[PDB]
Amino acid sequence: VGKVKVENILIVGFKTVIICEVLEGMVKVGYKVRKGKKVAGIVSMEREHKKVEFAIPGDKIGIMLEKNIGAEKGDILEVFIVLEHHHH
Ligand code: NI
Repeated sequence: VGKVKVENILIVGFKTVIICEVLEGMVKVGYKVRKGKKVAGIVSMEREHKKVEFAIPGDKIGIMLEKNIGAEKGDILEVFIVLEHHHH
């Protein structure tokens, strides 16, 4: 299971941003992040303050979620893959 480590929570005007380090696996817009019994989807991601689609172990990213899940500095959050049946 993918994992990210929370470094900080930012409040940027109308946005709540989780700054985290990718520890394991791939992390992609559309995947879910879980803390305890709270799960939310990733709506958007930034790396180096530039909008990105996915991130890999070693990346420091900012993520915005569909809803807040109580993320705090030091939390190791699990990342759930969400299948995208595009019918290619
Ligand atoms: Ni892509």
